[PDB]
Amino acid sequence: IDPFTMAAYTIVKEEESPIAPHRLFKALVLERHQVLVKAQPHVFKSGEIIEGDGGVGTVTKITFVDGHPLTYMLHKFDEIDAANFYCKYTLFEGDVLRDNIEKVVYEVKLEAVGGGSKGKITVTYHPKPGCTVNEEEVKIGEKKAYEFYKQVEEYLAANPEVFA
Ligand SMILES: COc1ccc2[nH]cc(CCNC(C)=O)c2c1
Ligand SMILES: COc1ccc2[nH]cc(CCNC(C)=O)c2c1
Ligand code: NA
Ligand code: NA
Ligand code: NA
Repeated sequence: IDPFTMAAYTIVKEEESPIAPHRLFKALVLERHQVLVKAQPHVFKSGEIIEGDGGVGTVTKITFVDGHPLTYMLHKFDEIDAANFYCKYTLFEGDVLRDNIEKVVYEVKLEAVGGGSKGKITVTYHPKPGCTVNEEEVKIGEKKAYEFYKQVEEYLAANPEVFA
């Protein structure tokens, strides 16, 4: 990428759901660390806030089960506007970043539409300088994120009290 110092690569996705936005904002953003463990206990050992109160500045730690190739991830809540279902958060540490990635930055913005939602999600990979993004790992991340979203949607539809 010379003469550049660094690069950033972005995926933009738009989605629609029958789940109301405040419920998705909790399940998929603010309490994702908890919900991953509930949804996929054979993959995730634990998910915990290790700094902060659940608003801006929070750091979470998600730990995979010992048998899984991956070990842990740290995310930081960089910006939250909960009234308007906006969050920016960053995956800044963990062996899911492999050798090549410095951080992944996520932006989520939801809106209410009838009894459901629409959302825009923006995922930006920041390779370390001199390193290249691995397309395989990006596509796995995307597929797993989508699968998890669908699991959450199904559970929330079936259990209206959750995150109500
Ligand atoms: C969404 O939940 C899952 C479930 C199973 C999984 N396996 C491996 C990953 C990590 C995927 N990479 C990133 C950057 O997310 C994963 C995530
Ligand atoms: C307890 O709270 C929650 C909250 C959000 C959730 N999403 C998913 C599940 C679990 C069940 N899912 C399956 C079998 O696919 C879940 C539980
Ligand atoms: Na959908
Ligand atoms: Na592991
Ligand atoms: Na992704």
